[PDB]
This record gives sequence, C-alpha cells and structure tokens, in this order.
Amino acid sequence: RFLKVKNWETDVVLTDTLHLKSTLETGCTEHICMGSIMLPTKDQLFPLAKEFLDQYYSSIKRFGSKAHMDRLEEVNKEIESTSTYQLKDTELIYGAKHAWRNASRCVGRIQWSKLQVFDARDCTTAHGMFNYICNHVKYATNKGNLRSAITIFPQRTDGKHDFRVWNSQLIRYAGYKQPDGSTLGDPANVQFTEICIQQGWKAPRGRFDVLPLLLQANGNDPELFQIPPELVLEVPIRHPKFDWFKDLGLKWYGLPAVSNMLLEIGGLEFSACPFSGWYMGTEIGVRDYCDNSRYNILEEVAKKMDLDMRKTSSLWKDQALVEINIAVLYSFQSDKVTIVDHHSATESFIKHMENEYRCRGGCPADWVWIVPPMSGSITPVFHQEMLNYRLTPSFEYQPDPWNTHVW
Amino acid sequence: RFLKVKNWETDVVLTDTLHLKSTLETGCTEHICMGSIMLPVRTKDQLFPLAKEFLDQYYSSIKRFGSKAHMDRLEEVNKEIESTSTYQLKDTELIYGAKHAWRNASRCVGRIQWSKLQVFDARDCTTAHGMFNYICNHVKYATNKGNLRSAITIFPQRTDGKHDFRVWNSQLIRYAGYKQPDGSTLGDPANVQFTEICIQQGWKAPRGRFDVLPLLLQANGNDPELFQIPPELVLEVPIRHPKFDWFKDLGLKWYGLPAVSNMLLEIGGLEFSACPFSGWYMGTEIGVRDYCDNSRYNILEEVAKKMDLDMRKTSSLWKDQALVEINIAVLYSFQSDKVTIVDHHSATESFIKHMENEYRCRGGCPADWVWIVPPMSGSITPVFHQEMLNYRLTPSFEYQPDPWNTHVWKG
Ligand code: HEM
Ligand code: HEM
Ligand SMILES: Cc1cc(N)nc(COc2cncc(CNCCc3cccc(F)c3)c2)c1
Ligand SMILES: Cc1cc(N)nc(COc2cncc(CNCCc3cccc(F)c3)c2)c1
Ligand SMILES: C[C@H](O)[C@H](O)[C@H]1CNc2nc(N)[nH]c(=O)c2N1
Ligand SMILES: C[C@H](O)[C@H](O)[C@H]1CNc2nc(N)[nH]c(=O)c2N1
Ligand SMILES: [Zn+2]
Repeated sequence: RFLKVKNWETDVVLTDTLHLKSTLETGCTEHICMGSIMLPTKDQLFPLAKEFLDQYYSSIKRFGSKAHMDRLEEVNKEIESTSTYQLKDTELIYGAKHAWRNASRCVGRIQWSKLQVFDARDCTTAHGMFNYICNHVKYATNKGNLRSAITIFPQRTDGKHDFRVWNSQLIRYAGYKQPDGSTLGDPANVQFTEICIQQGWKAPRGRFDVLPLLLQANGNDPELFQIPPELVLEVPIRHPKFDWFKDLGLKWYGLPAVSNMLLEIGGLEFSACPFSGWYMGTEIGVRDYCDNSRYNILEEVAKKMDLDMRKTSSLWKDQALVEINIAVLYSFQSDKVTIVDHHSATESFIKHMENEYRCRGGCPADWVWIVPPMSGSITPVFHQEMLNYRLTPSFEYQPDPWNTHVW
Repeated sequence: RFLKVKNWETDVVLTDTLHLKSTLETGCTEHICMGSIMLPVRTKDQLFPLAKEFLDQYYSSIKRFGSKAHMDRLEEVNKEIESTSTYQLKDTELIYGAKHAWRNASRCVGRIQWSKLQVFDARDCTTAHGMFNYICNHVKYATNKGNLRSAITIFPQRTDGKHDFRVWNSQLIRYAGYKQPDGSTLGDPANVQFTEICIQQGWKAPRGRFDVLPLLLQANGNDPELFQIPPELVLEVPIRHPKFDWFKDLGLKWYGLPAVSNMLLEIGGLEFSACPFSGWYMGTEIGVRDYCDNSRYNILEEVAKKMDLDMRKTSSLWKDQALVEINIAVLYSFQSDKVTIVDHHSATESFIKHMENEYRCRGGCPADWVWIVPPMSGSITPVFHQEMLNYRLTPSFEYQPDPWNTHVWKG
C-alpha cells in the first residue's frame, strides 16, 4: 500500500504515498500491463465536488474551517438546484494548475505553478473564442520569451452545447494528399485539412501552411478564422556547421499549444481549454521531422551529409537524427525563441520529482512518455523508476468533434 | 476476451487472445501501473496443477493432446509427485520448456530466434568442477569462433532449496571492477561487489580495466568454488572506429558472448536455479549501456573531448554525437572481426515481424515496451510506435536473489 521507486544510476529511493489518493482507472490489471497503449448526474457530481474542495481548502490551510463548510453547502445547494455549479476564480486557477501538476505524461511539470490562467467562461460565440485565442497566442509567445498559459472556455452543460476547438494544436501545418501518392506538408493533419477545405478554407497547398482555427461555441457549427500571421512566431531551420541545411526549406512554429483535450475540475468538464508552454527540441527534430508518418526527412538529410545509406549498421539514421536536432535547437536559440533540450528538461524533471515526493508524497509519471525519443539512457529519467496513476483535476483525451458533432 | 494493439506508424491492428493463458502477476492494478519498476521448497498441492498445465501445453504443441501417451504421462508424473514430492522432465519436455521460457520472455527483443536454441542437459552434474566443465563446453560451443550460436545449459533443479545449483556470476563472461581508496573505480563499476567476493574467495586479481572474472560455482547447495575460464575460449573484440583513428587508443574492448547466468528457469512448477543461457549482442547493449551509462564505463566525456565537440552546453548535443560514434565503432569492430552482432534497427525490425507472426499463429506475444525500445534513437525504430501488452506466461525466466544474500555457509 506504500510504494518505493528507485533511481538505478544514483541509488536514490523515494516513497510514494500519493497514489492512495488515485481515483480514475489505469487500464492495467494484475494479469496484464497496458503501460504502452496510447489510450487504455446530480449524484455523480457532489462527491466529485467535495473531493476537489477538500483538496483546495486543505491547500490554503483552511480544511474544516467555516469558510470550507460554507462553500461545500453552497455548492451542494447549487447542484441540488441547478444540476451543476460554478467555480470561484481561485478554485479555477488552482484546478488548472493542478491538472498540469497531475499530467503524468508531461516532462515539463517543474513549471506547473507558473501558469497564467485566462478565464474565458463569459465567452458566447466563435468570434469571441477567436479573440480569446489570439490574445492567448500573443501573451504566451511574448515575442519569443514564451510564457505558459491556458484559456478556459465555458463548461459542459447538457453535452449538446459544448465549446470545442476542432484543431489538435492552435498552430499546426496543413497536410494534403496529391495525385503523386506522396503527401505535401504534414500527413498528421490530412483529415483536419480536408475538414477545413470542406468548411470553406482557401488552401494555399504548400509545405508549411498554418491551418485556420475551427471554433465551435455553445454546440453550434464550427467557424473558420485565420490567426493573424503576425502572431505566429515561426523559426527557419539552419545548422551551425552545415551551410546546405537551410536549403531543405524547413521551418517550425515557436508555440506548442494543445487545444483538443478536456480539463476536469471537481467533476466539471471544460471541453475547450487550449494550453501552451514551450518546446523540448526532440518534439520537433525527432518526432515532427523524422517519424515515418510525419515530415519523414531522414532520407533527404542523410543524402546531403553523404552518409553510407547502404546498411542500417552504419547508423546513418542515428547520425542524421542528431544533426537535425542540433539544427532545431541552434535555430530557436539564434532567433531567441525559448526551447529546452532533452538533457536539461529531463534533469529538471528529476529535480521536480524529488520536490514532489518530498513535498506532496509522490508524482505520477508515465515512463513511456517521459523518456525522450532519442538518446533515452543518456538522460537521467531512463534510470528512474516511476509509478503511473490518475489524479484529478486532470487533462483527458476526448472524442474528435467531427465524429460527435450533430450538424 | 480480445485485446487489441495498434502500431501508430503503420495502422496495423493486432488482436491478443494469448493473455487469457497468463498466470503469474504483473505488479500493476486498476489504480497503479508499475510498468517501469525493474522488479515489482514447493508443496505437492501446488505442484501437480503446474505440472498438468505444462504437459497439456507440451502435448498440444506435438498434436498429441488427449492421446494415450499424454494420459500415461500425466499419471506417471502424478504418481512420481505423490511418491517423491517432485518429478523429472523427459529430455523432450526440458527442450520444449527452455525454448518456451525464451519465447515467453517479454523483455527480450531477440525472440525471433526462439526456436533455434541448443539445449545442453546438465542434470547429471554433481560438483562445481562438473559445472565448470559444462560451462566451458557451452562457451566454446556458443562462441563457434565468432559465428555465435544460442545455447542454454541446465543444471539440476531445486529440491528442498537447501541443495541449489547456482552460478554466482551474473553473466559467464564479465569484467572485474575495483573500488579504489580515492573513490574512483577501475574496470566495470557494475561488478565491484562481485569482484570483492571473488577476491575474498581467493582470486588473484590482475587489477586492470578489462580483467575477465573467474567463475564462482555452487553445486548441490555446497559452498561455491572458483575457476578461471581458459582465456583461449573467451573471444574478445578490440574496439576501433571506421573514420576516427584515435578511437583505438582509448584502449576499449568487449567480449563477444553475452551469457546470462543468474536467472531461474521455471518449467511445469520445477525450478532450475542454474541455467546459463547465451545469444549474441545487439550493439547498443555495449555501445550505449556498458560504455556510456554513468554507473558503468562512463566514456562519453573522453570520447567527446577527442572529437573536439562543444562541451560547454548540453544543447550542442555533444553527448548524443559521441554516443552515435561509439556505437558505430562497436558495430564496425564486431563486423570486421566476424563476430556476430545485430544493430538496433535490424533487431527491432525483426522483432516487429516476429511479434506479428506470433499474434497470427499463437494469438499473442507478451512484450515489455520499456525494455524492448532501444536506449538510443528510440522513435526511429519501429518498436517505439508499437503498442504492446505485457503479461506472464510459463515456462519462464525469473529473477532470483543474489546467492551471497541467501547462502548458508558450511565453511
Ligand atoms: C513549459 C514547457 C512544457 C514542456 C517543456 C512540456 C513538455 C512536454 C512534452 C515533451 C510532452 C510530450 C508531448 C508529446 O510527446 O507529444 C508533454 C506532454 C503533455 N503536457 Fe507538457 N510541457 C510543457 C508545458 C505544459 C503545460 C503548460 C501544460 C498544461 C497546462 C502541459 C500539459 C501536458 C499534457 C496534458 C501532456 C500529455 C499530452 C498527451 O497525452 O497528448 N504541458 N509535455
Ligand atoms: C539471439 C540473440 C539475442 C539478442 C540480440 C537478445 C537481445 C536482448 C536484449 C537487448 C535484451 C535486454 C538486455 C539488457 O538490456 O540487459 C534481452 C533480454 C532478455 N533476453 Fe534476449 N536476446 C538474445 C537471445 C536470448 C536467449 C538465447 C535467451 C534465453 C534462452 C534470452 C532471454 C532473455 C531474457 C530472459 C531477457 C530479460 C533479461 C532481464 O530481465 O534481465 N535472450 N535480450
Ligand atoms: C503544452 C505542450 C508543451 C510542449 N512542449 N509540448 C506539447 C506537445 O503536445 C502534443 C503534441 N502532439 C500531439 C499531442 C496529442 N497527443 C495525443 C496522442 C494520442 C494519439 C492517438 C490516440 C490517443 F489515445 C492519444 C500533444 C504540449
Ligand atoms: C541472452 C542475452 C543476449 C543478449 N544480446 N543480451 C543479453 C543481456 O542480458 C543482461 C545484461 N545485463 C544484465 C542482465 C540482468 N538484468 C537485471 C535487471 C535488474 C537489475 C536490478 C534489479 C532488477 F530487479 C532487475 C541481463 C542476454
Ligand atoms: C505505442 C507507444 O505507446 C507510442 O508510440 C508512444 C510512446 N511514447 C511516446 N512519448 C511521447 N512523449 N510522445 C508520444 O507520442 C509517444 N508515443
Ligand atoms: C527504471 C527503468 O525501468 C530501468 O532503467 C530500465 C529501463 N529500460 C531498460 N531496458 C533494457 N533493455 N535494459 C535495462 O536495463 C533497462 N532499464
Ligand atoms: Zn501497467
């Protein structure tokens, strides 16, 4: 019932008690581990509300105070009457900070308490959503000095009046299938791109076309908007050694901003809650550029380096991978756009885990996600046992809107 | 019940039914995943079911389930257990069992090879000198002058747990490590405590960076005894780089034969506590972990110095650069000396083909993603993108406590 994790490189052992406050299910059983699977009423709501307010009031050192007992009654009264309830600004901010704190797949959580929360619960239309988002984008970008932020749209009511951002991230590139058989731009977004087109978008059909926002307010049909080009900070990619690298025509955007997840706080569900931090270099250079089903540039890079691509055992893919990732980091750093390398980010996460264990009794972490997609064992997280479990407030995946939406 | 796994790069979806035959526990629950934790005498009562389940599996594999030989064999094992408290495997069952423990090993990327395993039956062994001889023959057979052949050698099974056969070494061939008074380590830091044991038992340590350790062998629960593997049987590869001529002057070498000697083989409820097995290396095992782990040889800095990489900031990726060059070197060296090795692209690609065929023909393939994905360049190998299901099938290989912690010293 009380659990130990060991770091096999430093011998530091930590004791986890926080998991006993775990709530949702993992997908694993005593018979089978699903650790590597990507996704394994009025009566329902009040326990969820109480559990949250209890942790909130405990966190400001006022557990069991009149103010605590008063709030619980007020929410109880509101749920019995209205069938839902409203969070105080203080609770909303705490809730959002803790959903990030509890994100077991996130390596950057040392930052969790520095989150700017934009309360957009007063929003009513897609134009309003567009405004809130441009404002979030400009605030977070901060001319390259990135600041973590979330913007929180109104909560689910009856589930037929959902606010949704249809985009998977606020800033992404279009993907197009061509007569060729090959894919131009990002193959991850082919389907979303087509949805844009079929909703009215004027696609320039290039390699790096910033997608428009498809924004759904109050369960209404989603509407298109172009983000002002001037708010999208992009970085041309060059290499500090290879003068040919720039002519691959590679660029990426400065702002990673997840926009398709669901924030659960105290039983309430926020289906539009785009949030953003800054990039770890491997996300672009390893995954975005080198995944076979993404930009898949390894072949083209290895050729310009004139490596022996004859046998996999020359490690040409691995050589090219490192150079691409050097170029990503160098480019962001030369243009003064915040970025972190996987060495620095994973070392910070170890420090963060030690703080969480000492201060809070644990830190849920999903090793499969935390260990970077290159050079795994040379980062400390590789040697770090982790325990994965679900705490709330949380961010959750949710069905893509187009499969759900009644037109 | 069916479970599906998807490969997110290819969209190939596979269906697992084999997990229904899983017995032992994972360590996980509905509330906690322990997927990244390294480690999360029997009675007649529990033994006959374990025997029955195994013999049912054996007899199914040979298409003789429910046959007269099948039924007679169950009755013969039943009686043997009721009379003696244990039972003996037929040679055919031992071979089947050992191959299946490997087939079932969810942390092994090399399992495409599982049906090609040379099983050496050492159950007639009685003494440490006997074990030594068996182990030399395994090494010489598996080494095959560099054309490596997989093999296992199986010493007598556990009886009352007071007469165990144990190989005290964690692998048959490993380099010594010596903690210096100044706190630095000479040789391999992983093997310090074991080296200390060997010296206490009387080993004369040459005290270099790559001293092959002696075998420390325990027969029949007796105190273990030391033996030196004949050096002519220990194939070694000096490590050099195809472009960098200073690489040789680092004085690196490694041995060709990876041979695990501290695991326990369970077959039909019987426990073989001494069962050294060997295959051949995937390059990253040496190049990434043995050479570049912080708690191991730790050569990243020295290599990076010699490459004249920018070392003042981690974001130059100097470690990542040096890591790739070292791994190029290991693969080049082995290939040049005609010693079997596999690179991590070839090995993971082969594993995915193995895994798909297993799903098709067997109904599943338990796999532990944490261990299967290579410790460098993870996502440019196809296994990173493959969902996997981890569960425990028997026959199996299992960890066991280090024998110095449990052994009752006779003197
Ligand atoms: C400040 C810098 C941040 C860094 C360096 C960072 C790092 C990362 C990385 C590398 C991943 C894996 C992404 C992937 O592989 O696709 C991730 C996942 C995640 N992060 Fe962060 N993060 C940051 C900020 C944030 C913020 C501000 C939030 C929420 C407020 C957040 C919530 C999450 C969530 C929910 C996931 C998992 C997403 C999923 O399962 O698809 N992160 N983090
Ligand atoms: C044919 C060549 C083989 C290759 C390339 C190979 C590859 C590997 C690698 C890379 C690992 C992880 C090792 C580590 O990180 O320490 C491993 C684990 C393992 N393999 Fe293999 N393997 C091979 C043959 C075998 C054989 C012959 C057996 C037994 C008959 C075996 C059984 C196991 C077991 C039980 C593990 C888990 C070890 C542990 O948890 O410490 N493998 N394999
Ligand atoms: C906020 C933030 C900061 C930072 N440095 N990086 C990020 C990266 O976020 C993402 C990037 N790319 C994709 C996603 C969404 N991932 C969903 C994975 C998935 C795919 C398919 C099925 C499934 F169940 C789960 C998030 C986010
Ligand atoms: C047969 C074979 C072939 C091949 N290519 N590679 C191997 C590698 O096998 C090992 C190498 N080094 C160490 C081990 C033993 N693993 C121990 C893992 C461990 C460490 C500490 C605690 C724990 F619970 C578990 C196996 C084995
Ligand atoms: C199948 C497997 O779970 C999948 O490829 C995971 C592995 N680890 C990951 N880790 C991160 N950070 N991001 C990912 O998208 C994935 N993908
Ligand atoms: C804590 C963590 O599980 C541990 O470092 C694991 C990670 N994956 C591994 N994978 C392999 N093949 N071998 C290892 O020793 C490890 N170590
Ligand atoms: Zn699990």
